[PDB]
Amino acid sequence: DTKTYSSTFSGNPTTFNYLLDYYADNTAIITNLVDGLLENDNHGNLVPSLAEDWSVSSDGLTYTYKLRKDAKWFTADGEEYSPVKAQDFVTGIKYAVDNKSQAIDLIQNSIKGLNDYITGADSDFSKVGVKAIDDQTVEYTLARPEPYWNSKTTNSILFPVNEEFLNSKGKDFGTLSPDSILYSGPYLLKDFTSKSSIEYVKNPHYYDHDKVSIEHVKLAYFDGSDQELTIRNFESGAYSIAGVYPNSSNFAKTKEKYKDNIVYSLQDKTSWYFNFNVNRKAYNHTSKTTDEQKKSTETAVLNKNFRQAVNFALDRTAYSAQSNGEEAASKTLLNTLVPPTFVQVGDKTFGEVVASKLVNYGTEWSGINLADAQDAYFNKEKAQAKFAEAKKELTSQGVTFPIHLDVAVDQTSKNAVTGMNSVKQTLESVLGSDNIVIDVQQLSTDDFNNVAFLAPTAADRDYDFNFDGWVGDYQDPSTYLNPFNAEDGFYLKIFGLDAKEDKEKITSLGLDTYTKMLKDADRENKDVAKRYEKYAEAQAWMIDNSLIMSAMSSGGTASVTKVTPFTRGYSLVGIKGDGNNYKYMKLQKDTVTTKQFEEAKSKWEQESKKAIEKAQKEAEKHVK
Ligand SMILES: [Mg+2]
Repeated sequence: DTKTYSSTFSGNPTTFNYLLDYYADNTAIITNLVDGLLENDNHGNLVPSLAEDWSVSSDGLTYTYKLRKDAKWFTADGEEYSPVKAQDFVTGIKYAVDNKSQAIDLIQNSIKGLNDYITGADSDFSKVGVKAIDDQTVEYTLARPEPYWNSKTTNSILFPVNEEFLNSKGKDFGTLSPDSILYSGPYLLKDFTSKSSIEYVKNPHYYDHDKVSIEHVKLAYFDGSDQELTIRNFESGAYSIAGVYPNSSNFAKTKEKYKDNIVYSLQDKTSWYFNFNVNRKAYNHTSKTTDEQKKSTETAVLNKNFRQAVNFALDRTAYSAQSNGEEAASKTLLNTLVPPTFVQVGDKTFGEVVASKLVNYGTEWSGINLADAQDAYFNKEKAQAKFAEAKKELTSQGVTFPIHLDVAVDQTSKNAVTGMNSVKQTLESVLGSDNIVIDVQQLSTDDFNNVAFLAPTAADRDYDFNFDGWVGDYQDPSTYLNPFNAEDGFYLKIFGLDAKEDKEKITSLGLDTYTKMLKDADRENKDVAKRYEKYAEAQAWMIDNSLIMSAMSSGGTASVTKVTPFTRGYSLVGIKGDGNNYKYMKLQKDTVTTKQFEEAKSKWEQESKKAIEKAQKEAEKHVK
């Protein structure tokens, strides 16, 4: 049945409130249920969704969108509720800001007048830069140019909501009940039963129903156990797709029976990295026992040669092999914060341009290759030479060796313990345990969140280094680089740093240089090739200074599938461009072969690079 997608869901959905929530387990559902202004085609271009047309002013400050006449709201049973109107986009922003949406930073500094609204005693919302010119016309006025603004509209904080429905539901809006939202997307939510089932049905009156091929989507809850049985459901025809997991027991027969069908998904939008804490104050989780050890570690992590030595000794493949497969460990490798083909810079990839700038920082970077799916960094001799320089500098400063580094893990993630033990093993093998000792702090999930992700302030980060990630949310290198800026970077805290109190240490680390590189790049909003080259300078600075050490992406997982490759909508950012968007997806009767996938990927790489060209000039025609 090529009209029924049957699979599983393994996360715990918590809310359908697409305006206030941006958690992946929730957006994977509501992207099928609610449309925004734009969506993505299968090549990554922004294309019409609820908006059939759009324009931008010459100064880049005013975006206007024309809603299509048959954009409609439906209740979950499929009955028409009301046409979508431009005021619904005003309602959405006011509601998202008044209730402090998880995604508010996407718009707070972007829409004109919004930051003042969130701080006036009675700041009137009619001063905010979102307006319904008439029923079919929504107009956004921005506080500064944002060449990436349209890509933001694929995030659900920018989706519309009908005010009368919103007001009538009140506290019952956007729960886990299908009737707690209205539907404007390709599907209706026919069922949601917590920890058992999600079912979508194609909306036959959706404006783009003729483009929707999958009529039924059935997802069964997968609780993480008994991995050996979803392949059996693939063979029987009960499932359209089946993951192939190293943590399983039937692997042998699976890999070999499906050796010519196992395909790997594209690397997705989460950039994982290791980072240092260079301003540690919290020592509730340490194997160090003396003030002198803590002083030695604090001085070491401030030494750039020391951080680079760790960087060159961190074997990313061995870490990836523990969580994923050792065969497929290389599929997820990532060497930059900004994925190396995230944008093109003229004839070159972003990663090629970053490499050209990075070589200027030192002979240790000569020949560096930052491409995906290989480890750019690991190099024993480079690590040992860097450490020897660091040890001379640090000994001269009064430090005692070996340097002990604490890293915390959630002990309930088996991939996390085995992964960090691999990092300990490799670092100590390469640099020597008379030089460095990695002390893994196994913690409960609650304690692990308290030392890092949920640490109340920068001063509460309780580790010397950590493994962490960033999800990009708009189509510009700054989405990955801005969080680490020294004026107001949201993620300065992961380094233990606060912009005001640690201004001196921030300057001494060179982060003012990084921050000025980002400002200079953001200034370029007419020539994107020049804009992106300037962001490459900042990415190269970050790599050289090794406060962040890029490691891997998400995605890149093995499966057998009946999904015809490269037909679904696709994007690097937003929620309309991942494997959870069934609208453009097509199913086939026969299992995809590795050979078919290779030919489809080459065809897609040709057509995508070309269509992105035709799409840009296309956007030059929308400048009004
Ligand atoms: Mg039900």
